[PDB]
Order: sequence, then C-alpha cells, then structure tokens
Amino acid sequence: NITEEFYQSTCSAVSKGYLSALRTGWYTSVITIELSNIDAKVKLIKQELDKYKNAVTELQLLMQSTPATNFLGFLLGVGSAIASGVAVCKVLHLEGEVNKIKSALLSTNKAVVSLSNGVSVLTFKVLDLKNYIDKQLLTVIEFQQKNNRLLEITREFSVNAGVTTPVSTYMLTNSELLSLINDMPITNDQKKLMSNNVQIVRQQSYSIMCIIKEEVLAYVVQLPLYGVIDTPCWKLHTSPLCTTNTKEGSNICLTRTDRGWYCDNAGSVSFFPQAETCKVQSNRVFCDTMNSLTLPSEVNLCNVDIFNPKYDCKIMTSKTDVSSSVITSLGAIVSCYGKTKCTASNKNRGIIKTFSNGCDYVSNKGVDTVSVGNTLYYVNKQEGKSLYVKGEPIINFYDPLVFPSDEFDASISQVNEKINQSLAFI
Amino acid sequence: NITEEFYQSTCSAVSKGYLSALRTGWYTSVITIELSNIDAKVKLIKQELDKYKNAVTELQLLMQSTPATNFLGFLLGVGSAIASGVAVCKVLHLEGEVNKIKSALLSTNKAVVSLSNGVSVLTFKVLDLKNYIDKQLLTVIEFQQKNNRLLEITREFSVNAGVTTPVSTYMLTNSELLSLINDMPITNDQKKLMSNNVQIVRQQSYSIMCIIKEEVLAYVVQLPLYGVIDTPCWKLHTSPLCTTNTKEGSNICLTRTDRGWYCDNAGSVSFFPQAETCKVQSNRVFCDTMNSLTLPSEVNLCNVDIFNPKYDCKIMTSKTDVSSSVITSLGAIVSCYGKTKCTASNKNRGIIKTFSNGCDYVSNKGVDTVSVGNTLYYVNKQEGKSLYVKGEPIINFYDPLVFPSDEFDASISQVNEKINQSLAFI
Amino acid sequence: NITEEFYQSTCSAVSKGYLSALRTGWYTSVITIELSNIDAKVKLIKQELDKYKNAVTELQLLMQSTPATNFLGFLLGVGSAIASGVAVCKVLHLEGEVNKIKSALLSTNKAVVSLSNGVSVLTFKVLDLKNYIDKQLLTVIEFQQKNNRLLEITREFSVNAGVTTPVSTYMLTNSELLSLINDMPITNDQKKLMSNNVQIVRQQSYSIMCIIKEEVLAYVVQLPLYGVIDTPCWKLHTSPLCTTNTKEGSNICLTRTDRGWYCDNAGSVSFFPQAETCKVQSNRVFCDTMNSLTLPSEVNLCNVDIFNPKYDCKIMTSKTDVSSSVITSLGAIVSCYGKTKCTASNKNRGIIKTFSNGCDYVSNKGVDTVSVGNTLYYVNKQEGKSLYVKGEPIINFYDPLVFPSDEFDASISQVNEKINQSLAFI
Ligand SMILES: Cc1ccc(CCCO)c(NCc2ccc3nc(NCCCN4CCOCC4)n(Cc4nc(C)ccc4O)c3c2)c1
Repeated sequence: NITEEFYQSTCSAVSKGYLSALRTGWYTSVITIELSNIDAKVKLIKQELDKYKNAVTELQLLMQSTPATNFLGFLLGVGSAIASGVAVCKVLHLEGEVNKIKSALLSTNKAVVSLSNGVSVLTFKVLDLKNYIDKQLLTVIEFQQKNNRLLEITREFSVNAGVTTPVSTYMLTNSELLSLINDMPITNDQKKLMSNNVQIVRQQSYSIMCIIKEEVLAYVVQLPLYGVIDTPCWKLHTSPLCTTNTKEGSNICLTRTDRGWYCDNAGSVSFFPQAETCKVQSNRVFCDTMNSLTLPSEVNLCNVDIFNPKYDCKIMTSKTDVSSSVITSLGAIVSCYGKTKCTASNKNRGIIKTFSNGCDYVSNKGVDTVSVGNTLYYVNKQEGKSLYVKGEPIINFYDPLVFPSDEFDASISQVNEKINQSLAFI
Repeated sequence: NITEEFYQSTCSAVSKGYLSALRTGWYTSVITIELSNIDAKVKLIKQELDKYKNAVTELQLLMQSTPATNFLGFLLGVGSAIASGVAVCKVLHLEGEVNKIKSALLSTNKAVVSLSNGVSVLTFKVLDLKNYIDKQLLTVIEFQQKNNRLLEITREFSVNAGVTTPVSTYMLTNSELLSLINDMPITNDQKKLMSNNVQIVRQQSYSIMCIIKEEVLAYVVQLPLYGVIDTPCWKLHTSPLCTTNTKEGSNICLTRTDRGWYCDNAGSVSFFPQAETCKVQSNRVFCDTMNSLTLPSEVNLCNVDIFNPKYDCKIMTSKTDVSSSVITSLGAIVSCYGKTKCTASNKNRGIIKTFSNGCDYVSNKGVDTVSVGNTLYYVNKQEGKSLYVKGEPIINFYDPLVFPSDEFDASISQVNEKINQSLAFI
Repeated sequence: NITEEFYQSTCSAVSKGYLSALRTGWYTSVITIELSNIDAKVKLIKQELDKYKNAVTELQLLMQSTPATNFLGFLLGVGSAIASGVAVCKVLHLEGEVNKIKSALLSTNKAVVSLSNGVSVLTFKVLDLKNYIDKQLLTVIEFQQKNNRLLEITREFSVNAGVTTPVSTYMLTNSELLSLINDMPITNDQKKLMSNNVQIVRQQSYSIMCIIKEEVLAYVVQLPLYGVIDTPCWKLHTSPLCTTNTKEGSNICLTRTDRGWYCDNAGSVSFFPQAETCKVQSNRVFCDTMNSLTLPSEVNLCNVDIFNPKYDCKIMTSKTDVSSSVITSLGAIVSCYGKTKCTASNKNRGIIKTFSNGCDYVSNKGVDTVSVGNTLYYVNKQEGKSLYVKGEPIINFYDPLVFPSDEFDASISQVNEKINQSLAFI
C-alpha cells in the first residue's frame, strides 16, 4: 500500500501509493429559501419575529454590492476562486430570472432550472418559511427551531462579507448535500467519492450569498468537480544537504526545492508546491489544480537520478548549515550539522539512535519521536514499508571554492553553468 | 467605468477605474454591559443562572493579563495592529476610570466620556443585564434570550485570547453599529461609506476584551478611519515573460515584481504588494495602509514605458519557463511555454483560442474559462472594456549569454548594470 | 522589567525581560461521551431526538478515514502537528480497546487508562447522555440543553474535517479543562502556568475526533507540555539600513535577517523566525518549538557587535531604499529614505519629531503614533525603559562599487568574501 524511499544522495524522500482526487472544475447550484413579507406567549414570538425581520434586513444591506474575491509556490499562477460562482450570481439579479426559480420550485424542492445565459443549474429549496409563516404563524418553540437556521446562515454571511468556506450544515445540511450529490450530472465514481468524503467536499466548497428579491433568498453553492480520480500520487520531502567540515561556516549546502505533492494527470504530472493545498484521507489525496504546476512526467527522474539528462532538477544553495528535521509520511529525515544533538527515540525504551552530522533518515517502524536540537518531533505512526536508498551525498561532488552559495530559483545545470564559468576565469 | 490594458511588451495588465477607501487611522469605542452580583420552572432558570455565573467567571480568568498582539510584500514595515485599542484598554484599568463610565451611562446607553489621559471616547451600553436580573429575575425563555448574547461574546473572546475580528453582531449588533457610526466624529462621506459597507467595516475592525470590574464588563471596539476616499485605484497584474526557444532550458525569463493594488494618496501612490489586504466591492477598493508602501506617482510609468528614466521599474529574472495564467479583473494573462497546452473557451461553443508560446492575453468578453496545462481557470465575468496594447516582448532585448538568471529584488537598471559589467569583462 | 535597546549602527532593536513558556511536548487525553442506542409536547422532543440521531449519523460518516494533517522562516524543518494525537487515535480503533475505557469510566468520570501499546492516558467522561436518555427520556427544555453540547461538537468537527484548534469550551468546558490540568502528571509550576492561561492553552491545543463505537463517542485532546519555563526571552526587531545619497538608486542597503523571538533553552538559544508563532501575555512569551531553530548562545553577539568573530551574523543586501517602520515592544524603528515624510507624534501636542534620512528610532515614552509616508502606525504604550545605543551605521563601511546588491540568505562574512573576491579582480 503506502511506501517510502529515502535518497541518501539527495537528502530527500518520496512517499508513494496514493490515489488522486483533484478538484478540476466547479459545479454551481442555486440554494433558495422562500420568505414571508409581513401576554406572555405572544410577546416572545413578537421577539422571535423581529429576529426574523432583523435577519432579513441584515441580509439586504449585505447585498448592496456584488460579492468579493479581488518553496516553488511563487511560480504558481493566480485564479479567481469564485469567478464561476459569481458569474452565476450576477445572472440571478436579472429581472424575471428570480421568478423562474420561484416558479420552478413550487410543487417540489429540488428542480433543475435552465437560466437565460444557457447555464443549466440544479436549484434546491431547503427551507420554506413563507409556507410556515403565512399559514402556521399568521409553538413559540416550533417557530424558534425553524427560524434558527435562517439566523445562522445570516451570521455566517455577515461576518464573511457574504462568502463562506467550508460550507456549513446550515448552508446545506448533510442530508441535503448528499442528495444534491446524487442528482448531480457526474459519474458513479464521483458520486461515491464525494459522498464518502462530505467533510472534505465542504472544505473545498463555497457558499456565496446572492440575492433577496420577490420573497426569495438565494445563495450559490460552489461545489468541486474531481476530474482526476485514482491516478498515482506521491509526496516529495526534501531537507538541506550540507557538508560537515569542522570549521563552522566553511560548509556548503544544497536543498532540492521541488518538494510538494505530485500526481499523475493527463499525460503530465500535476505538482503542488504548497503541500497544504492537499488534504490526505487514508491513502486518498484531495488536491486543487488551482494551486499547481503542470510538469512533464520526467520530473520524477530527479528522485532516482538527480543528474539525469531528461529533466533539469531544481535545487537551491547556501552556506547556512543549520540543523532541522522533516517528518515524512513513513519516517523522518534528519539534517544534523555542527554541534546539534539529533536523536530518534522509542516510547518506553528511550533513545535508539544518535544521528551523526549530515543528512540521515529513520523509519517510523519502532520510532515514536525524533529530536533535532531543542525541537521534539513526533513521527507519523501510519503503517507502511520504508526503503533506505544508500548513495553518496552529492554535495561532496562540488568544490567549495567555486560553489555558488546563494541560489534559490536554480537547478543542477544552472549551478554547473556558474561553476564552468568561474572555473574558466581561474 | 472599469477598464483594463494589457502590455504585450512587459507581460502585465492594469485594471483601472477603482475608488479608494483606505483605512488610515483607528477609532476606539468602549462598549459596555452592566452586570449583576448575586420544581421544574425554577430548576431550569437555576441552570440558566449558573450559565451566567460561568460566563462571568470565565471572562475573569481571561483578563489576568493585558490582551495580546505581539512578491514585494517582504519590503513592508511592521505594525501593532491593536496598539491604539490596547492603549485605551490599559486606561480603563485605572481606578475610578471604570466608575466614570458606569456613571455616564446611567440615564442613557450612548454617551461620550472624556478619559483621564485626554482621550475622548464614544461609550455605549448595549445590554443592561443588571437592570434585568436585579429586578425582573430577583420567563425561563425570556431570560435565556437576554443571557444568550452574553454567553456568545464570552465564547468569541475565550477562543480568541480576547481579541476578535471580524467584529460580530454579538459584539455590536447591526443597529448598534450603524448608530455608532452616526454619532461618530467623522465626515458625511465616511458615515455613508461606512454604513453602506458594514460587513466590510466589521472585517476591518477589532473587538478587544478589556475588563470586568464594579459590576461592569467592558470591551474596546477598534473601528477603521478611512482618511482616503474616492481617489483613483488600479490593480497591476504581472506574469512571467520568457523567451520561447526550442531547446528547453536555453530560455531566459523576466517578471515584473511590482504587482499589487495601487492607489493615489496625498501626492504619492500607496502600493499594496499583497492584493489580499484589499477587498473589492463593485468598484470600491478597501485597503489597509498598514500593509502598504508609499511610492512616487512616477511608479505608474513602468506600465507604459518600463524603460522610462523617471522610475526604476522593479523586475526579477529566471530561467524557469513554466506555464501559468493570471486571471485579471477583465480577462486573463497567459504565459505559455514549452510543451504546455493553453487555451481559452466559451461556455457552450468550446475552445475559441489556442495560445502560442510566450505571454499572451484574452478578455473575458466572450470567454468563460481559460486553461493552462491541467489547470482550469474561470475568468471574472465583470462588465468592462479591455485594451490590448501590442508591443515587442522586452525579454527579446536581452542577450542570453550575459543575462543574470536569478535576480529577485532587482530592477531594469540593476540588470543593465550587471550586463554592462559582464560585457566589459568579455 | 521590560526594557529595550536600539542599535543605530545595525538598525535593530532588542526587547528583553521576557519569560519563556515553550511548548516542547504534547499530552494526549481521551475525552468521551457515552451515547444511547434507540401532541405538542411530544412532537418537539421527537424533533430534538432526531437532532440527536442526525448528529450521531453525521459523526459516523466523518470517521470513515483516519484524521488528516498531511525572514529566515524558510530555514525551519517540518512537523506533523498532530502525529502524537493520531497515534493515540489509531489505538482506540483496536477491538476491546474501546470497551476498556467504557469499563473504566463506569463509576467515575475521570480515570487513567493504560492502553494496549503502553501509553498511559488520562480519560475523561464529560457528558453521560446514555444515562440521561435511557432513563429520563425513555423537560423539552431540559433535553435541548443537554443535547446542545453534542450538536456543537458535531458542528466543529464537521466543518474542520475532524480536527479543531483552538480547543473550545464545547470540547472541554473551562471547569473540565482546569481539572484536567490538575490531575495531569506534570509539575506544580506547569499546573499553575497552564491554569493562569487557559485561553492560551486552548489556542495551543488540538481536538481530534476519533471514534464512535459501542455506544461511545471518543475524541483525543492534544495538550501542550511546557518543558521550558521562565528562561529569558528577547525579541529582535530589524529594519533596513540604507545609505542616503541624493541621486535615488545610487544607494546601497542592508538588513539583519535574524529577527524574531529568541529564548534561552538548554544551553542553546531557541530562535523563532516567525514572531507570530509566539504569543505574548504581559511578560510571558508562549512559543512553539516546532517553529524554531536551535542556535548557539553566541547568536546574541550580533546585537552588540555584528562584526564579532564568534557568530556569523546573518544579513541581506539590496539597493531598494524604500521607507518603512517597525513598531518595537517599547518604541519604533524608522527607516526614512529618499523623499519620504517620516514623523513621530504625541496625542494632543501633535508632531514632536521629524526624522531625517536613514534609520532612526524613538521610544513610546511621550509618543503615541509614528508616520512613515502615508502609513500611520500606533506605537505600543506598554510601560518600560528604552536605551538608544548610538553607533556608526555600518552600511557606511561598504564601498558601493563592490557591494553585492541582492543577497538574501547571506551573512557578514559571506559579503566580505564576495567583496574580497571582486576587489581582487580589480
Ligand atoms: C530577495 C528576496 C526577498 C524576500 C523573500 C521572501 C521573504 C520571506 O518572507 C525571498 N525568498 C526567500 C529566499 C530564501 C533564500 C534565497 N536565495 C536567493 N538567491 C539570491 C539571488 C542572487 N543571486 C544572484 C546574484 O548573486 C547572488 C545570487 N534568493 C532570491 C530568490 N527568491 C525567490 C522566492 C525566487 C527567486 C530568487 O532569486 C532567496 C530567497 C527573496
């Protein structure tokens, strides 16, 4: 299942055996709520009724403007996360366009409405207060329960300038969301995947407050499309590889900057430089293509042979040999340099390995924690097999007198080109 | 209204036609809540009463210490976001200083109190529980409704170490906030602007828990002053401009780093390097001067002539010709390089343009989405006119043999100085 | 108590007199909730009962997977913030392991349970709904109050993919938390420190939803261990030090990059490059060692003598002489360059100092605000003594013709090595 290799030569590690679920597109749905325009038992409902009016009044000043959004991570492009959503929203403001929906959801709560600009959208009426108020109201406990949802949606939108994420159970109750997934124009694989991970789907969704007109409240829910499912993913962990000379400051370092999540995708490889745009559930990785780069499948060759002629593996250089650790999926990389105390420990047994200077690695099998300096790291105790791939630390292949000691957006070939240049001049 | 130019020569775009609203100062207000010190129907109120006591008790251990706060974005200074607020808070701890406020808000809920260090502050009593408990309490539903606000403010402060933002309707109800804006010593223009955008104002405000002494709870609300309104703003979007040679890795790139929000301000131009410190509502940009740089109005000359002699336009260089896109206000910039598939599409019609290698641009007029590699971007469908300004890609003016391929905090003149130096040596 | 020195020579300032509280380890505790498996007065409880069932049902699809987590800040390592917690969680899934806890908390609510892998954990039953429902239920107001907590924990976990922080009073009520701290295997110093700062402890804790099996709900609370208390801490503030020549762009700059929080720790000094991983309460600094570097105590020598031979003080260079300010603990650093207007002001008196070009500093004593360009900074009005340490701005010691104008990850010796190299070639 989940496995991991460590490369002693490049001070990196790859965790493989993951299955993609990349948000690729968006599905927009219009959620609605129909509204009403209007002793001791009475006075308490008069208070609960003004709560209603206040919520509505508050939702109205909220919509005096169209809703807002305006290592190698810096290489990414720039999106408009909710452009699709808002695009749908601006259409609901058109006259009659509201009345089509008010009409469509008359005998049912869940209908598909074709809109005037050709977007076919799944509409949903999740709360009919008009029906409740105009009849049942025109018991103090009954009303408070029905009204409470309305007020809470109002709180979320008011403190979020009218765009919320993750999408809450107020915006879309669990049962409403699951059923919304079912009636959705997608595959049986997406339907199951989404349904088995509704808490994730929520995190990847947007609730955009839209309009209050003609006794109707509308807000667009922006839901993820996972066009890429069950393709291989692997996570690349890198740590700094430095020399270990005695005199501190005479050392040269080197770090692979191409770390992140990597997934096979449509011939190429989707690269996620910020591995917090990805959420791992067991062996499934949920990613967002908005936060990715599209690289050749040859990018994977840097792992095994960082000197390969097919892809120019990206690194960075420095003379800053500080100690740290990276806690991988199935173990720990340790960069021990200078006078730092770095160890690995078991729970009850205590210290079971003292790391020598340079980049080393230990697997979580038998290890519970890792210490580098004053920093205690707990390792992930997830089940899986590690493979330590012994090799000569490539930092040893460079002569320190002609080693460029402050490159960030660099690569193996760019370093050799700067060495070849400085070598010539000598 | 909103318009946009694309510069084919510098691979950038400027969206103009926006109106400033920059937070420049802060207004502090002291919000108060007066407190009380003390079968089946009874037992439920005994539970609701201990909820009260627990909230108070919790608010008390919370205040055993003074409240806490201690591309070109890295160039910004560093503020103390709530220094003004806390400055006011430390004054309320002085003896008698509480009793002045308890006194002032005796016959009214909204009074201005001059404090001992010369700060004149608008005080506000938004909930008189003392009055309710000592009289009405010393019905089970009535008490729960009145008490509930107190508990919720207590939740917000307890999970936020006593400083909340955005400011909630619990901290300051909509009606309380609007009326607080009205009695505020500001212009008619600020009052209207603030009131039309209370959800934004909330996002730009702070609620700082302050003190519980002498039957009084106090917390300072820190509200934005918009000293700059209705001055021109424009947003600069940049993308990487690379050469497009066949052999991958023989290409040189170049990106304008001076991207962000730009606003006219008091002779100079306020620059916002992190365009997420700015919130756009329709055509109004709300910004924070805390997150800005003060640049000459001559900074705008980089757009039209990046080679102008009046301002040294800031760029960065690399050899990393990866493909991406930037979704502008009224369109999309596309940096297509190497073997990447980049297209633009309409909704129902499909693909309507295939981008060739190099930096190009397309407007949202007729386009719904843009694709660069495995990444689908939706364009903003906001209404407005785009202008494509044809020009020769300046990256072509540089000889690759003497082009500095890893500059970040650089400029046009710094690159020429490094070229002039390396040229001489040859 | 709290004091501060400014170094005119290096354009930096150090605020000293703080007391450490560094999270070093984690304490895991298993919180439980025991569950039940099953006219006008009746119908409302039938609604409150399905709320129960819905919450439970929702908590169940939430746990179809193991919970998720997968200037000089870039030098830090990488942790697995909740690895310890999840490590404990995966154990509760083992058969019988639940039934041990269900058993242990039969006659009490707070017991220590040894688990099958040798971890001794403090278990806690904070809500016995099984007892309430199977007896009292098998009044409409009573049930709603008891049930409400359950629903709210369910909301927190559902919108957070099952991992929450800060830990709320729903997850662990104030009284439950304090008492959990008391029965904890730690010192009298940690117990008092933790208890006096429960709002902070909450911010530094994790609530990880774990399991629903055998009428039991379990979630692990991950609580901080403060192994380092009451050791000296100091905060280093740096600002750019540039020359002040007339012709703009002929100036060279220099900034100390080693800014952050610094604390004495076990022979070495814990360095916190991102001073927002640290929370200051009065004179106590709460830090996380996960976000730190372990440096020699000789790092403090850069303050007084940045040219000292014991530690290679870290700086960065540029030619970007933009004006800004840094608001220190007891004052303000001002970097005024070019045509910028920089001043310092009192509240009622107005402007009391106009800053000349170059890096200067003013103390909060008598000053309320500082202005640099269009940016108004309020200074922290915290009480304490400042010391201005006059010295020659070291940027004057460098010849601009051979000054490396774009170094980031550099140091005093690396700059001299690049100068010595370029000097030789001339
Ligand atoms: C210059 C500068 C200013 C601010 C930041 C971010 C501040 C952290 O919050 C950074 N990034 C962190 C960071 C950490 C180590 C870095 N090392 C470098 N290389 C120095 C560039 C100069 N080159 C050319 C001249 O001769 C010396 C080497 N850069 C510059 C650099 N940086 C990026 C992201 C892309 C391309 C690039 O050449 C670094 C940036 C860099």
